[PDB]
Amino acid sequence: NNVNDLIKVTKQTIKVGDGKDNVAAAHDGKDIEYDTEFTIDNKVKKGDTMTINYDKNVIPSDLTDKNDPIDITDPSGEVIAKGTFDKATKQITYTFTDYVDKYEDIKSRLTLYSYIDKKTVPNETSLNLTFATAGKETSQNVTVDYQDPMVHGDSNIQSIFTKLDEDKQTIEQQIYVNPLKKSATNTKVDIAGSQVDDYGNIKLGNGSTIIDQNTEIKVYKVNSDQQLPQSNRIYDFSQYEDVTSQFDNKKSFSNNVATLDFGDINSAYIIKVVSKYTPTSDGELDIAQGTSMRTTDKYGYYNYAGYSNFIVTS
Repeated sequence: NNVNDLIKVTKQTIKVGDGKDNVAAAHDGKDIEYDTEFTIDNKVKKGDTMTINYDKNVIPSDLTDKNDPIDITDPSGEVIAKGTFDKATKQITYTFTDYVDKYEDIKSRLTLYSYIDKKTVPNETSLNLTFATAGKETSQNVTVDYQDPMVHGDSNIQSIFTKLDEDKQTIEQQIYVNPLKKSATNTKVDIAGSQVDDYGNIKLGNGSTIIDQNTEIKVYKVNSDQQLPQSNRIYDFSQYEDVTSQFDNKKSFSNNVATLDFGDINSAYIIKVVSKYTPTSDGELDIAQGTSMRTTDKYGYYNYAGYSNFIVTS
């Protein structure tokens, strides 16, 4: 059964990484990388188990709970152990394969990726993270830096992905419109099923989603005296005013773009979007969706601010 006592940890580290460096599931924003190197006593045998613990304030993916843990593999890719993840205990239990009966003096390394829990850590702060391999812990202080909005003139916006449902092939995006609570004249918000640059220009060929009349779009108004979580992720929409039906006659669609006519505003809004995506021909994700806010300055010229999210698996 459990052979944690026969696992010696050579080195284990925790850091903040960039999501684009998680090759198996690359994404915008940051993540936590746990890199562990350990030796397996020769006494360990097939079907024996070891554990790895995540920090209580991280989640292996904050987009879905359906993935299995990655295997422990050698440099050639032979499988040393297969894992199962228990959400309750935030622990992986790894079961050694026959690899540990056929090889001796085994060393192994693993990198596990995770996300700060945005419900537990809704705003920027520093905190201590603690992980463990085979019951041996290490700790690391990290600073959590969430993104800034993109700001041009009165145009100011930010977005993140929040929920992937691979059964229905949908992605959820949460967009903050005017989080700075500016007075924004003739505001238009686009949602495009492609990457968008910082000025709202569509950049086709960098991932996609489908944005059309069947995309679910909900819109919430934020009061002057409400501050939005810096994490960009809302867990409880009941605290905001659902104004979705006010947009029934304010939406238009053209060539995989939705436009919402906000008009003259002086408040922040939250848009929650659920859109369909299309897996690639070889069974991977190549998801990208962007948003932009257009406002009119006092001289009648337009300012645009864009934001874009992505998930690309391999």
